[PDB]
Amino acid sequence: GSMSAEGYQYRALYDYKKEREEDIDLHLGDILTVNKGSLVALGFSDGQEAKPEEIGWLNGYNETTGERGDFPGTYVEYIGRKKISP
Repeated sequence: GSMSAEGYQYRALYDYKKEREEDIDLHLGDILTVNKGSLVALGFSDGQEAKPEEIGWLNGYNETTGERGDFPGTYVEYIGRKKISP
């Protein structure tokens, strides 16, 4: 209805394979989505949500594969956000 994303999004940069049961399979064009106003999803309290370069592990889900797990903040690229960061 709002005609917008249901949280913050990221875009995969390179194909990564999962080596841990805690991680999931990552491919190209695969966009990840997180929460919208509960950054405590990660236990974070900065409010940055834009420079994965310093962020360690991000937890989200890949709608394309309906999968859910954790991924590093170096193989993806922050792209889009809700109005929580003017």
